[PDB]
Amino acid sequence: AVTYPDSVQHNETVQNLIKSLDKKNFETVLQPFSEFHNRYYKSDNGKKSSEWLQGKIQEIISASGAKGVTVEPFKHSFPQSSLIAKIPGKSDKTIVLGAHQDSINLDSPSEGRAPGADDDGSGVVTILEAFRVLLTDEKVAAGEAPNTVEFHFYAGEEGGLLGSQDIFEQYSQKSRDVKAMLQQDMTGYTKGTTDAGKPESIGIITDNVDENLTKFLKVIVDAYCTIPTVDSKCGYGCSDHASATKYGYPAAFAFESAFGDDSPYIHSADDTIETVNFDHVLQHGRLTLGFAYELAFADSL
Ligand SMILES: *[C@@H]1O[C@H](CO)[C@@H](O[C@@H]2O[C@H](CO)[C@@H](O)[C@H](O)[C@H]2NC(C)=O)[C@H](O)[C@H]1NC(C)=O
Ligand SMILES: [Cl-]
Ligand SMILES: [Zn+2]
Ligand SMILES: [Zn+2]
Repeated sequence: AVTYPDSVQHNETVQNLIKSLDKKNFETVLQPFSEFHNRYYKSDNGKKSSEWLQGKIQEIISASGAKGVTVEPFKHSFPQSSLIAKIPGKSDKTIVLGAHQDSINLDSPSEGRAPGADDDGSGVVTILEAFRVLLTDEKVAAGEAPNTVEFHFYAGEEGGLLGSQDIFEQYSQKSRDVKAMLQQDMTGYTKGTTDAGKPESIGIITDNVDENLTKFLKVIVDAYCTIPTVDSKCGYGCSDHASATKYGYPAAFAFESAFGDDSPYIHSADDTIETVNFDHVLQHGRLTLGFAYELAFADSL
């Protein structure tokens, strides 16, 4: 059982970090990331895209001056490796931000074009940019936050959550102490919402998640985003948060829209960067920042 703050504790600090978010950084990474023919987890394509992503993560670390922050691959039985970046804090209580890094063309997995721009390139560059801004905080970069923060870039999600399955099963076996896990998977498609006359929102998924953490996630969005929430269910274990839930860890999941208004282009050649609304992924950047910072600095977790 894990419990959370009732209201945000660091509004001033987080609002100031939010000003350092740079909308252009999403596109600058997402454009070449989605130019891999696909990022299929069984393919040398997915191996190369994971290596490319690791270099982009490393560039941010080396640029940050954060001496103790690392990124390391996590090997699987398939060629594409997951990536775990760690910001060590004073305790081993760990906050995880997740996204998956593979893409797939369901009709032609090995050879088909799969730009995976919304699914899940949008979530990758969302948490990548929040990671960079988090490292501009001197306390975080010094290793001085109460809690440890990890950023997970899961391989093989399109095979059935295969990378996050390997990671959380190992974490569980080694008694890793994950106090919160936020998954972000598809953060850029708003056309489904606005086409129907609805206002742009953050979708909160309420199945296969922890009730207390999900309530905390709504607190984060109400404080640090400028668009409202909408609750939705997917009806199955639709992303890597379900791997955390499977091993008892508290997980939550923020989404681009109500589930029925999400991108109809996923898992095909049509999931392109032209479908992504970078003002919306900026809202997901704000919530990733606030979620990570508020929980990194919660002693009673
Ligand atoms: C977090 O801080 C922001 C300021 O950065 C607060 O927003 C301000 O609210 C007061 C109320 O009148 C005014 O100074 C401005 O209207 C707001 N400023 C901006 C830039 O929006 C915000 O209310 C705080 N939120 C929480 C939850 O504490
Ligand atoms: Cl999906
Ligand atoms: Zn996905
Ligand atoms: Zn998918």
